[PDB]
Parts: sequence; structure tokens; C-alpha cells
Amino acid sequence: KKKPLDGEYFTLQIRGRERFEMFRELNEALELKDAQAGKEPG
Amino acid sequence: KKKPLDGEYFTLQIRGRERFEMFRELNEALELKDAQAGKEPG
Amino acid sequence: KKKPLDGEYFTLQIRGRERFEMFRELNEALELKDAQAGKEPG
Amino acid sequence: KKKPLDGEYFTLQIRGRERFEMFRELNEALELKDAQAGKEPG
Repeated sequence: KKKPLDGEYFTLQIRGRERFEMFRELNEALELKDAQAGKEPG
Repeated sequence: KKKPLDGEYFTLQIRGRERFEMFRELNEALELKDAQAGKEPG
Repeated sequence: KKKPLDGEYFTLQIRGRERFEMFRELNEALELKDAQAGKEPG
Repeated sequence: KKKPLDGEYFTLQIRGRERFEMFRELNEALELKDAQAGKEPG
């Protein structure tokens, strides 16, 4: 949990509530793979 | 240009710069179709 | 409508019906912008 | 690995090679979360 200084952070306005939940999902999806991507080679 | 009170607006933090540009594109893409979607039936 | 030889075409299997409709939308969204992107400068 | 009869499968044509790799990524991303989604509650 050290250094939240990973990639520069940004913000984006998303109109619509249903659309928001959709983007949030794809966002967490990529973040999920990125978590297993930094997984040292077994 | 009257009433910016369309769908409720929201905000989302997106880590990574390359990823940001990507999401912005899909966002403008949907907004683009939405613009021609509200096009009265010729 | 000449030369369908634009970018090489590909195919992707998408599990789930609700998910399919979602991807199709983003696909048409980009294709929509691409149509106005090749719009000569007024 | 029993019953590949999960959600009905579909197919989508994606023009452009760079765009294809992009969609494939989001596809695997959702499939990745779906894998941990069916994870029994610890």
C-alpha cells in the first residue's frame, strides 16, 4: 500500500446514471487484470 | 443550449494517462450517437 | 461504397446476450465518429 | 470445465486491427471479474 504515486490520476464527467455504473465496471475490470498482471511469474 | 439539467452528472477517477484518453473517446462516442439519436424522424 | 478493403476485418466471440448488445453499441459508436472523422474540413 | 452451455455465445465483426486488440482486452477483463464473481463467499 506504499506510494499511491502510480500512473498520474485523472477525472472524467459522465452524464447519465446507468452509463456511469457501466463505465465504473469497465474501470474496475481493467484495474482487476492490472492487479493480476503485476503478479510475479509463479 | 437550454437546461443542462439532462441526466444527472457524475465523475470517475481514471488511473493512467493512456487509459484516460481511451475512456474519453468512448464517452464522446456515446455522446455523439446520443446527439443523432435525439434527431427527429426525417 | 467502393472498396470494402478498409482496415482488416476481424471477429470476436462474446458470451452473454446482454453483454453482446453492449459491445455492439460501443462498436457502432466508434464507427459513427469514424464516419464524421473522414468528413472533409468544412 | 463441464457444460460450456453458459450464456448463449455470439460473434461480432470488428473493423481495424488496433481496435480489435482493444475490444479483446475489455472482453477478457469482464470475463476475468466474472471468474472471481462466481467465487464462493470465503
